[PDB]
Amino acid sequence: GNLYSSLPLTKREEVEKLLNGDTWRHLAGELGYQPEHIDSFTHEACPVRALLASWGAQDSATLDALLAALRRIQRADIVESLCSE
Repeated sequence: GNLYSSLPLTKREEVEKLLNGDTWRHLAGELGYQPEHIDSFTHEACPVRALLASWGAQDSATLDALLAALRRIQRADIVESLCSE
């Protein structure tokens, strides 16, 4: 689809509300980042902030990619918000 970082605005900060301080980890691994990066992402300024900047620099880091990895961990609650809210 379109990228995740394609949203340049505070709707991504509204994803810090959604991709909450737990399930983002689970997703991070399922998004092909090694566990060392998942750990460095909770050390970096905030996970979801440096996550949507860094994952959102990778090839097919589309909204529909992140949504798929979420729906794979059945965290479809975040996905349906991601769909709009």
